Amino acid sequence: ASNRKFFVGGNWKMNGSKESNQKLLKTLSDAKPDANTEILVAVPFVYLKDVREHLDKRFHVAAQNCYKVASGAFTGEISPAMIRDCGCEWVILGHSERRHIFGESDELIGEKVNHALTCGLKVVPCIGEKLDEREAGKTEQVCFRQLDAIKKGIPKAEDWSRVVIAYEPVWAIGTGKTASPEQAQEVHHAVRQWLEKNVSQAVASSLRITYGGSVTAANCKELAKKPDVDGFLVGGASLKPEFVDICNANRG
Amino acid sequence: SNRKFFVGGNWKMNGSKESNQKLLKTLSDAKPDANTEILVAVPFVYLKDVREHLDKRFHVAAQNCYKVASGAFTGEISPAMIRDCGCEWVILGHSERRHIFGESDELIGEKVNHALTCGLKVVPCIGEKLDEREAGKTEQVCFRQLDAIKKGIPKAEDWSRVVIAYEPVWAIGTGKTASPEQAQEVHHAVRQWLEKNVSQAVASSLRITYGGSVTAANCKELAKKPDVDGFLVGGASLKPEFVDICNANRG
Ligand SMILES: [Cl-]
Ligand SMILES: [Cl-]
Ligand SMILES: [Cl-]
Ligand SMILES: [Cl-]
Ligand SMILES: [Cl-]
Ligand code: NA
Ligand code: NA
Ligand code: NA
Ligand code: NA
Ligand code: NA
Ligand code: NA
Ligand code: NA
Ligand code: NA
Ligand code: NA
Ligand code: NA
Repeated sequence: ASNRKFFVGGNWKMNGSKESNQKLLKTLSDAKPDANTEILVAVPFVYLKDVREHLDKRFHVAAQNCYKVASGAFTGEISPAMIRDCGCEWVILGHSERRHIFGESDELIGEKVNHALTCGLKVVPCIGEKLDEREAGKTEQVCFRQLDAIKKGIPKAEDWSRVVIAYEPVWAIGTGKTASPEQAQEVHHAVRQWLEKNVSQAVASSLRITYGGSVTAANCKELAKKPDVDGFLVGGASLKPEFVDICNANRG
Repeated sequence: SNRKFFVGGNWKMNGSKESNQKLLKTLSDAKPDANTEILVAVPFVYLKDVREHLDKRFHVAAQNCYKVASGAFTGEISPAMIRDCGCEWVILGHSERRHIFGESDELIGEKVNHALTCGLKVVPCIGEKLDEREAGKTEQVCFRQLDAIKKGIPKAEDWSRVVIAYEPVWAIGTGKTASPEQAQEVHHAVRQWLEKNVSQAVASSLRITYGGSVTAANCKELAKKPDVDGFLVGGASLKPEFVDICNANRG
């Protein structure tokens, strides 16, 4: 086999306050979840510095987005340099909400991946297909196009060491469709085969491919057991006490 | 004029703990014109720290926000989060958000609605591009953008918490420099629009600020224009000359 460290990210999205953040982080920290699992929280920009100062170094802190240059005339945007200046080392890039609500292109995501890695951050690039794409038989076509753009952005092959991929079944998020652990495993296996052919066997065997569909305390252990599922990028559940149980998904 | 002069400095995507400390110490120590309202619009990651550092004499603004309090909008910041950082202002509809990030008139109106509902004060930005100005569409474009902002105002009293910024996008990064006369012409047209579409009371009280190229050399001549009630400054906001621009309405 290959032994990839399990990775659980909690994407708070546009949620949090000084008061609610303190309560969530105390619960997570006091619970001491599975020591063998890497744990990340992706928090709103306005709380990045305070969350990183409060939270023990065991836990990673990510920004939920960044732009593709260090500074300039981009009112409202945040750079990797500003994320590092807040003491944080991670960023989520190409999240389905950024792609499909805010219209971020594959090429823009590739340029953000390039700039973040150049500045020394670690990145969680997100991929995934919509319902119309899946129904038209374009799951691999869409995912491979998105992966091509991320690969083009990797400055040097060694930098894959700082990448965690998240697959989002957008076709299942906010449609009546539900993705099964079997459907998750099928896509993750296809992504790993893509990495083997287009990057290297060494990168394919070491890279964490995490699942960004609906993850609950009730389904997390069955997903974790799948051989090509190396963890999660959790949405709504990341704000809830069940995030601790999801962090323990790979424990036994 | 009985409209209080208003000078905003938009840092855009610029700042660090170190550079911010130097800029804010210089601004604070300079004690610029106490009769002028001064705002700094800073990157989200520094909002809380800038508001804690700066005396209440200064306003601190976010550079953007979204149109609901919470939800599944990875990367977005709400008015509730801006208030939670101790800040009371937000810039909305900046030319960069409209023309680089594709924010629609309708979205800007919804953001204005949500920010005002949550108790923030707002700086909605309007302005026409070069192709629009050359086609004689300056007023058509500005009035379309103002219609969408007005649709977002929850109740007429809420204009008390609005400062409009006119950005001559046609002049920003086309190499062209807009004259104080060209600024005054647009500001007068916007004030007449407010008189007809809102009220004479709002038209006479609302600050219409200029967001074109403002320098130490042109700021006093712009300030003296009867319908120019201050500035939304870009690059100069990071420089010592921002203090001179804050003093534009003196003498
Ligand atoms: Cl970190
Ligand atoms: Cl490669
Ligand atoms: Cl404030
Ligand atoms: Cl009104
Ligand atoms: Cl009237
Ligand atoms: Na790695
Ligand atoms: Na669903
Ligand atoms: Na493989
Ligand atoms: Na299941
Ligand atoms: Na697994
Ligand atoms: Na303060
Ligand atoms: Na009223
Ligand atoms: Na009023
Ligand atoms: Na210019
Ligand atoms: Na004036």
